[PDB]
Amino acid sequence: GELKAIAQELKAIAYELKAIAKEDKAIAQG
Amino acid sequence: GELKAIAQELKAIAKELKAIAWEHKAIAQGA
Amino acid sequence: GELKAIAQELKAIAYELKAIAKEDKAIAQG
Amino acid sequence: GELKAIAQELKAIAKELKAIAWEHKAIAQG
Amino acid sequence: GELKAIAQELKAIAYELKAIAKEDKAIAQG
Amino acid sequence: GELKAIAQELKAIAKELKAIAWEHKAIAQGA
Repeated sequence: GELKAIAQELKAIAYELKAIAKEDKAIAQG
Repeated sequence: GELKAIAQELKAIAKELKAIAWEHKAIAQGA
Repeated sequence: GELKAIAQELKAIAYELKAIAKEDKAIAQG
Repeated sequence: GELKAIAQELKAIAKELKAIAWEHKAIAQG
Repeated sequence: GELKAIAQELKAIAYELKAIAKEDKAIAQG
Repeated sequence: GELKAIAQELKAIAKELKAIAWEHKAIAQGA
């Protein structure tokens, strides 16, 4: 279904943000 | 319900942005 | 309702982006 | 209507992102 | 259509993120 | 339909965010 496809894209977005939070903590450490 | 799944992923997104906001404050304030 | 729950999460998201903009402005003006 | 409310929150999100991009352009340049 | 309006706001969001990606690449590329 | 168009735009947003993550990794590690 299209609603599930929307939820799946939001999941993907959540994980790109996890990567960004990871890197930014690295930057705030260095 | 997939509408509830969508709300849940948006909640997750909010949480990550809050983490990012925290690190940006660190950078701003000298950490 | 579930539609309102989605709107509320998008409000939370706007709120956090507002925080990030604030911090990035302080960084940029420093 | 809650669909409208969702559109409005997306508007707010795009607004905050435009501010963030502004600040990052400043960092980039100066 | 309110669904159309949602898609349009999402398109605006993608646009601003594109801008932020360009600026952050510049910040990194030097 | 518009539900598909919405999933479309979300996909594009995830793409942009992936790019951002990579740039930030460069910054984090110098490049």
